[PDB]
Amino acid sequence: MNYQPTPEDRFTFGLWTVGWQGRDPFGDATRRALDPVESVQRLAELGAHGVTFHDDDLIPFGSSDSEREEHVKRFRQALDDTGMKVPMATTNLFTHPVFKDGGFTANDRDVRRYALRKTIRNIDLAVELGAETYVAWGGREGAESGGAKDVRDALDRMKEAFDLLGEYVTSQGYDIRFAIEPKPNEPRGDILLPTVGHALAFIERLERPELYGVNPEVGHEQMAGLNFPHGIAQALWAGKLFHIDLNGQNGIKYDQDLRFGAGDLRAAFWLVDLLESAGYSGPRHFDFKPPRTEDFDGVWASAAGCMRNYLILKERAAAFRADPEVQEALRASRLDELARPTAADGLQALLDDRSAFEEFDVDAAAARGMAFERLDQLAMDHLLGARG
Amino acid sequence: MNYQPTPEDRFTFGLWTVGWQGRDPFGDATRRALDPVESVQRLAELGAHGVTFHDDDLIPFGSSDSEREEHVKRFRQALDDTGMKVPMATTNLFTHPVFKDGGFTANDRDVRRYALRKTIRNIDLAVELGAETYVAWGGREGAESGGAKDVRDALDRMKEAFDLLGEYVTSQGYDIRFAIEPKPNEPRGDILLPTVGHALAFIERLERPELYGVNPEVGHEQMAGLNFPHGIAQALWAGKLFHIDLNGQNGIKYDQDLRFGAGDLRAAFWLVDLLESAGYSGPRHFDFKPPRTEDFDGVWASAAGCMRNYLILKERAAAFRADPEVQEALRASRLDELARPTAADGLQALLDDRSAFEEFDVDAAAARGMAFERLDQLAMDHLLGARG
Amino acid sequence: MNYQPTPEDRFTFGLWTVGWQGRDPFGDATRRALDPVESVQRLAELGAHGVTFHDDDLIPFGSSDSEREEHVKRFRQALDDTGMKVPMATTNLFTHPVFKDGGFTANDRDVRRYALRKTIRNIDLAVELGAETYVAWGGREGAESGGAKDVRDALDRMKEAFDLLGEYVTSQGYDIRFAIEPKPNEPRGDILLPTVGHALAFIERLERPELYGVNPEVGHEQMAGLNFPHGIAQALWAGKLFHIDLNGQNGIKYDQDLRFGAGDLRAAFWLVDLLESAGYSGPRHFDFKPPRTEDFDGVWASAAGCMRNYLILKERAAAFRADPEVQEALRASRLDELARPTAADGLQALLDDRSAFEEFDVDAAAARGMAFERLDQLAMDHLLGARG
Amino acid sequence: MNYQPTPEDRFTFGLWTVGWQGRDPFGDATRRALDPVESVQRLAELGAHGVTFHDDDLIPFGSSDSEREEHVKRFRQALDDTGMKVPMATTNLFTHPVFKDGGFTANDRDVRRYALRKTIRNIDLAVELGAETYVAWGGREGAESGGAKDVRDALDRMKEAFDLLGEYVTSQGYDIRFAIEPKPNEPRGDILLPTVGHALAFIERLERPELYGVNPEVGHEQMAGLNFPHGIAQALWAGKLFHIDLNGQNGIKYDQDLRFGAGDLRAAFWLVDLLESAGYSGPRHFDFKPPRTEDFDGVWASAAGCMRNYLILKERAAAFRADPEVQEALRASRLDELARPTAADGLQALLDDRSAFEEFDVDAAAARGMAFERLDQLAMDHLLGARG
Ligand SMILES: OC[C@H]1O[C@H](O)[C@H](O)[C@@H](O)[C@@H]1O
Ligand SMILES: OC[C@H]1O[C@H](O)[C@H](O)[C@@H](O)[C@@H]1O
Ligand SMILES: OC[C@H]1O[C@H](O)[C@H](O)[C@@H](O)[C@@H]1O
Ligand SMILES: OC[C@H]1O[C@H](O)[C@H](O)[C@@H](O)[C@@H]1O
Ligand SMILES: [Mn+2]
Ligand SMILES: [Mn+2]
Ligand SMILES: [Mn+2]
Ligand SMILES: [Mn+2]
Ligand SMILES: [Mn+2]
Ligand SMILES: [Mn+2]
Ligand SMILES: [Mn+2]
Ligand SMILES: [Mn+2]
Repeated sequence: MNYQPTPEDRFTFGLWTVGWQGRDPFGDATRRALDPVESVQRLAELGAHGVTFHDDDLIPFGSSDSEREEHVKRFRQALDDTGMKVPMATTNLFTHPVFKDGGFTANDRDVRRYALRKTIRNIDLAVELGAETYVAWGGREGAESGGAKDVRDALDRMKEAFDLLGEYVTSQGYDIRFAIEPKPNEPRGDILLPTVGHALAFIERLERPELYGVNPEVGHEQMAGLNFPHGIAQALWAGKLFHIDLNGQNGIKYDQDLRFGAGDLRAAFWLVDLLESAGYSGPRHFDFKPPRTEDFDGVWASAAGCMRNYLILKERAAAFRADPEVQEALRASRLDELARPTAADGLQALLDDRSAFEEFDVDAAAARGMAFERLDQLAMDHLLGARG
Repeated sequence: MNYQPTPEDRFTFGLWTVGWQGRDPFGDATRRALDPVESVQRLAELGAHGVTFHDDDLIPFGSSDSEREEHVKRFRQALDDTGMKVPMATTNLFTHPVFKDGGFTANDRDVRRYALRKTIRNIDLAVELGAETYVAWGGREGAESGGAKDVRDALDRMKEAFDLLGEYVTSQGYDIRFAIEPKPNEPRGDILLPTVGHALAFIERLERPELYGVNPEVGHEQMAGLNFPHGIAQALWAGKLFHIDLNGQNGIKYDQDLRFGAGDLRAAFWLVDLLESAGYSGPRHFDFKPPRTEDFDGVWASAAGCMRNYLILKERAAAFRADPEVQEALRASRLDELARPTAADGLQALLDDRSAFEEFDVDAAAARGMAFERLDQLAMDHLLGARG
Repeated sequence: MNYQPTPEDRFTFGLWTVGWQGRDPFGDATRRALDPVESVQRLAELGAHGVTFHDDDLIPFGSSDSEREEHVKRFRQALDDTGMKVPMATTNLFTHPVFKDGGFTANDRDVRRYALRKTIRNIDLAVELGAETYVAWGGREGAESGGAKDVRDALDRMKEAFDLLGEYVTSQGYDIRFAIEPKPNEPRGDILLPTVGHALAFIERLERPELYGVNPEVGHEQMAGLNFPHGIAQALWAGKLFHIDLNGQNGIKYDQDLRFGAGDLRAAFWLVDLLESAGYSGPRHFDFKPPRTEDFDGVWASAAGCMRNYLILKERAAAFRADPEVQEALRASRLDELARPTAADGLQALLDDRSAFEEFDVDAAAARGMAFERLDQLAMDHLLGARG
Repeated sequence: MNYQPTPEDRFTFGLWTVGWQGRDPFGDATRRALDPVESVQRLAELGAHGVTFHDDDLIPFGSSDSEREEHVKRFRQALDDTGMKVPMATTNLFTHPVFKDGGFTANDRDVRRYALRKTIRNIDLAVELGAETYVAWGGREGAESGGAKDVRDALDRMKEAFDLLGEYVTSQGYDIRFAIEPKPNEPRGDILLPTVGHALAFIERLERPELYGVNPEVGHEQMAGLNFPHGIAQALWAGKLFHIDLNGQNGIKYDQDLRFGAGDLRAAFWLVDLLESAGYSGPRHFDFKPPRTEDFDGVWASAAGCMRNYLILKERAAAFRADPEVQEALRASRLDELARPTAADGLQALLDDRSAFEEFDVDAAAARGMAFERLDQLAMDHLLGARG
C-alpha cells in the first residue's frame, strides 16, 4: 500500500520551493543555494512532472544577455535530459528594493513602467520554454498606512498593467493565459486583491477577461480564516481555476508554506475531493518551503511527502464517493435536491403555487433533520481508513 | 464644538439594532421588546433620517393578513408623524428553524421555494414604503462540514434565486436594486460569498448584473482580518457600493456589532475619508447592537454615539485633506503619480522606450524614500486634533 | 476494526451538550428540550462513563426546595439504573440577566455576593453526587470597553471569590478540587484569564494553590490561534491538568464546539498522543454542540463520533510511538538529547568548559539537519493508516 | 500644543529598531547599515533617554576579543557624549543557523550549552554598561510539527537554563533582573510560552521567581487576538511588569512592529491610561521597524512619532481621568463598587446573610443598566479631543 508519483500525476514545483535557503525575517540562510539544474534532476527522480520559475530564480538579476543565454541553455539541457516540463512561469516583482512600494501599482510612474518591461521580457521566455500559464503575485501591491495608497487609483493602475499585458500576448499571438494569485497580507500590511473573491471580481473589469483566471494558494486563503475548498468551488463555478498552489498553513499567522497535507488536514481532504470530482486538469503545483531546520535530505523528504499526501487523500476521497453507504447518506441529507432547480417551472408558476407559501407546512419542514453529522463521520472514517 | 446630526446627514438604523433584546448564545434577554413605533419616534428625536427592517421585525412571523395590515398602518403613521424614511428593507431567512440549512441554498427544494416566496412578499412591502435598496444577507447559506454542501450546486441555486428576484422586479416595473451583504462565518461554520470580493465576483455571473451591488459591513470584513476601506474602494471602483453597514469590531472573533467608531478607530477614519472623498450618497446605516449590559438609556446613548463618531471623523478627515502641509506630503509620497497612467503612450511606445528598461537606473529609483511615515503621522495628528 | 467505547474509557458529557436546543445568536431552537434522565439513559447505551452538569441544567432556575429535591431524586435514580457517574459539576453564572456584567467580578457588590452563594449551594450538591472536580468558567467576567472594568480590581475580586470557595471546602472537609476554564472572548468582548497560561499564573496567587488547576478546552485555546497540545503540556508540567474539555474548532472565530476530531484533526492526534503518553487519568469530557441542523438521531450520532474519534486517534498515536522506525527517527532528531540535562555538571563546570564556547564549532553544529520533516511524514502516515 | 520628549520621559529604543535594514522574508535590504554610534547620537537629538542592544547588534558575531573591546569603547564614548543610558540588554539566540531549533531548548545538548555561554558573556557586558533588566526572547524555542519537540522536556530545559542564569547572577552579586518576552508564533510555527499568561505561569516554577518578570510586547499579544491592556493589568497585579515593548500591530498576522500609536489606537489609549495610573516607572521602550518603504529621513520621523503618540495619549488619558463628568460616570457604572471587597465580613457571615440569596431580588438587580456605553463615549470624546 504505497503511493508512488509518476509524471502522469502532473506534480510540479517552483524552483524557489526546494531552493529556499531558509532566510526568514529573523535568521540567516541554513542551506546553500541549489543549482536549478540540480533541482530539475532531483525532482525528476522523485516522480515530479515539471518545475516553475520566477525570472530571477533562473537568471540572476542584472545578468548580461550572454549570461542570460547560458543560464537558459543549461536549464533547457536539464529539461531535455529528464523529460521535465515547465507549465507555468512568473516574474519577481518583490525582492529588489526598487519594488518596495509595488510593481504595477508603485506610486512612482517610472517604476510601474519598469515593472511592465521586466514582466514582458519573461513572458517571451516563458513561451519559449512551453509554459501555458503566467502567474502574477502582487506581493508588494498594498500599504502599511491609509494615506499612502489611493486604492481606486491603484486598481486603475493594476487594470492598466493587466490590459497592456493582454494586448502584448494577443499582438504576439501567444497561447498563454494569466493567473492572479491572491494573498491578504505579508509582506505589505494589506495587499490589494487579498482573496480569490477580490481577484475574480477584478478580472471581470479587464478588457479581455477570458485571458485571466486565478492561482489560489491553500495557505493564503487560510491567512484570512476562509474555507479554501469553498473558494476553489467558486473559482471552478466561474470557469477561472487556471492553476493552483498546494501547501499547508496552521491558521491565521505569517505565511508558513508547509508541505501539502500539513496544516489543516481535513481541508486538504475536501480540496482533493473537489479537484478530482470537478476534473481539474491543470498542474498540481506545490508552493512550499522545507523548514529551515532541515538539511538537503529533509528538503527532498518534504517534497516527496507533498506528493505522497496528495495521493493518499485522492485514494480516501475516491473511496468516500464510491461507498454505497455514503451515497445513501448523501441522499439522506438531500444533496440530490440541492442539484435540482428551485423553480424550473418559472416565476409565474412559483407565484401561483400555494404549496410554496400559503399551504407550506413550515413546522414539518423545520422538523426534518439534515443528517449532516452522520455523513461527516463517514467522511472521517474514510479519511482515517477506519471504515467499520 | 459639537456634532449634532440632522436628517440631512442620512443616518439610518435597523429596527433590530436598538431593538436587540440582548439574547446571546449564552444568556437570556436583558431588555424588553421595543415597539417599532417607539423606536421610530426615539430615533427621529436623536436626528436620524430613517429606519430599515426585516419583514419579521415589523410583522410577527405567522401574522394573519389582518394583523399584517394593522402592523403596517401603525408603522406608516409613525413615519408620517416624524418625517422618517425607509430607504432599505430585507428578509429574515435565518431565525425560523425551517431555515437551519439555508434559504436560497437549503438542500431541501421545498424550503428554497418557500424562501423565494417569503422574499417576494416583502419586496412588495418594501416598494410600498419607498425603499430603494433591498438587502440579502444569506447568514444560513453555508456548512459546518465538507460533504453537507456541494458549493458549485449551491452557487447554481443562489444564482437561480437572485435571477428569479431580478425577473420579478423588472416584470413589476419596480425601482429597487439588490445589495448582497457578505459575512465569512457565524452562524454557519463557513458562509457562502464570505467577503466583498466573493460577492462582487458572483454578481458578474447573474443575468442582469446592473440590478445588484454589495452592502458591506465593517465588522464582517474584519472577521476575516481584511482592510475594510480597501474592500470599499474596490466596491466603489466596480460601481457597486449600493449601501453600507457601519459598526465596529475588535479583530477576528464573533460578530460584535459595536457602535460605529468603537473597534478599529483608524480604519473608521480612513473609511469616512473614502466615503466622503468618493462622494458616496447612500444612507449611512448603522447595524450595531447596544451591549446587553445596557438599559434603554444606554441604548439611546449608544445609537447617538454612532452618529457623533461619524461626524467627528468627517470633520478630522476633511481637515486632513484640506491641510496644505498634507497636500505637500501627498506629493512627496507621489500620490499624484499613482493617479497618472503608466503607459498612455501605448504598448509599442513602452517597448521602444529605453528609459523604461535598458537605461533605467534601478538603484537610483530604489534609493528614493516613499515618505509614508511622515504622511501617516500627519494623519494621526489630524485624527487626534493634535496638529502642531 | 471497530472502536467501541466502554465505561472504562472514562468518556463523559455535559447535560448541556446533547441537551443543546440549537438557539444561536441568530435563530430559534430547532430541537425540543431533553429530560436529563433521558440523556443519562441514552449516553449510557452509547458507552459513556458519566455526565456533568451546571446547577441550572439539573434544577430549573428559581425552583423551590421541594422541586429541587424531586429533580435530584429522579436524576439519582437514573444514575443508579445505569451505573453512570458524575465526576464534575459547575455553576451557571452566565445565563440570567443579573450576571450581565459578571458573577465574581460584576461591578455591583451585591451581585458578586449572590454569585458566591449560588456557587456554594451547588458545591454541596456536587459533593453529594460524588463529583471530584468543580469547574469555574467565568464567561461573563470581562468587558466590551476599556473604562468599564479596572482589571487589577477585578483580579482582586476574582482572587477573593476563589479564596472564599477554598475556605468553604476546607472548612467542610470536602474532597473536591477546583478547575478554572479559560476562554479568550465570547460572550464578553474580552474575557479575564483568557488562556491556559493566564489561568495557571493566576492560580499561583491564591491562598491555597494546591486546590486549583485548569480545565482547558480545545476550541477555546484555538480561538486565540494557540497550539492546544503545547498548552496542555504546560499544564501537565505544572501538575495542574485536573480536567479537560474535548471538542473541535475551525480556527479563530466564534466558539463552534464541534464534535471531537472535527476542526484541527492533526492537533487532535497530537493531543491524544500527549494525554496517553503522560498518563492523564481524569475524565475524557466532551463539551460539544450537535449542530442545529440535526434532529435527535443526529445528536446521538454526533456524541458517538466524539468517542469513536478519540479511540481511533488513540490507536494511531500508540502505533506511532511503538514503531521501531519512528523510534529511530526520534533519535535522529535528537529527542533523546532534549530529555537530558543541559548542565548537570553545574554552572562552574559549564563556565570552565571550552567545548561549550571557546572551542565550540558553530558551523559544524549549524550544518546538522534536524530531520523533522521525515519524522512528521511518519506521523502523517500513521495517522492516515498509510504506513508503507 | 506640542508634545516634545525629554530624557525624563524615559523613552528608549533598541539598536535593531532604527537600525533595521528592511530585509523581510520576500525582499532585500532597502537601507544601509547604521553605525550604533550614529543611532545613539540621532536618538539623543530626538529626546530619547537611552538605547538597548542584542550582543550581536553591538559586536559583530565572531569578533575577536580585540575587536570586541573596540566596539564597546566607541559605544561607551557615544553614551558619554550624549548622556544616553542603557537600561536593558538581551542576547541574539535566533539569527545564526546554529540556533535553527532553539537556544535553551534546542534538541542538541551542545547547542543548549553554547546558548547559555553566549548569554552569560553578554550579562557581564550588560552589567558593565549599567543595564538593570536582561530580556530573553526565545523566538527559536518551538516547533513546526508535533513530534519534533516534547514540550514537557523542553520546559524542563527552559527551567534549567533560567535557573542557571539566576545562579550566575546571584553568585556574581549582580543587580540585574530577567524579563521573558512572549510571542505566540513566528519564526517558529508555534513558540513556547506564547503569551504573557504562559510566561507568568512558568516563572512561578523557577528556583528564584523574584528574579524574573515579563517584557510584554503590544504586537505579540495582539498576534493571538488578546487584549493587551488586560494582559499588562495581570502582569502588574502579579508584580511582574519589569519592562515593556511598545509598538503597533493590525490584528492577527505576521509581526508588523509598526510605530507606537499605529495599529489599534484605542488599545494604545487604554494602555497608556493603565501604565500612568499604575505608576509604571520602567523604560518606555519602542520595539518597532520603520517600514522598508522609508529612507533615513522616514526612519527618524517614525521614531519621533513613537514618542509623540505616547505623549498625546498620556495627555488625553489624564484629561479623561481628571474630568468630573467622567468621575461621575465611573460611579454610575459602579467602578467604585468593583474596588470594594465582596465579603470582608467573612465566609460565615456571607453564608448567614439572607440578603445575599434567600431574599436577594435578582430581577431588580438584573434591571439596573451598567451605563458602560455612555462611559465609553466620554472616553472616545476625550481621545479625539472632542469634548462637548
Ligand atoms: O507567484 C509566484 C510565487 O511568488 C512568491 O514566491 C510568493 O511567495 C509565492 O506565494 C507565489 O506563488
Ligand atoms: O441583512 C440584514 C441584517 O440581517 C441580520 O440582522 C444580520 O445579522 C445583519 O448583519 C444584516 O445586516
Ligand atoms: O464550565 C461549564 C461550561 O459552561 C458553559 O456551557 C460554557 O460554554 C462551556 O465552555 C463550559 O465548559
Ligand atoms: O528580546 C529582544 C528583541 O529580539 C528580537 O529583535 C525580537 O524580534 C524582538 O521582539 C525582541 O524584543
Ligand atoms: Mn504562501
Ligand atoms: Mn504561492
Ligand atoms: Mn455584524
Ligand atoms: Mn449587517
Ligand atoms: Mn467552547
Ligand atoms: Mn467548555
Ligand atoms: Mn514584534
Ligand atoms: Mn519585542
